Amino acid sequence: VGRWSASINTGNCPFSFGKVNNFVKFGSVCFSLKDIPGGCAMPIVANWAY
Amino acid sequence: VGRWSASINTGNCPFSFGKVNNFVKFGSVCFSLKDIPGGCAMPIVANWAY
Repeated sequence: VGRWSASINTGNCPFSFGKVNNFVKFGSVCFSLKDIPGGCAMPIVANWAY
Repeated sequence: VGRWSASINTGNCPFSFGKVNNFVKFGSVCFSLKDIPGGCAMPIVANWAY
């Protein structure tokens, strides 16, 4: 689109996606699309010139 | 099973199930299986030699 950006900042969990590759270490994070308890969520947003 | 154990530790609520009988006092906890807001959840896990 002429004036569009899509991005995610952070939901309810500390780790910021996209820096996960920046020497981060975890164990059995076991991400899933389908909602499950005990896990954070991530906000997604679209922009139209603010 | 030959190598199996099933257990629950704690979800998002302080009270640890199984010690509820250890002189614990509450009022109208009103546990339900069907998910409802304002209540904690409990994790369940199965083991296969870790």
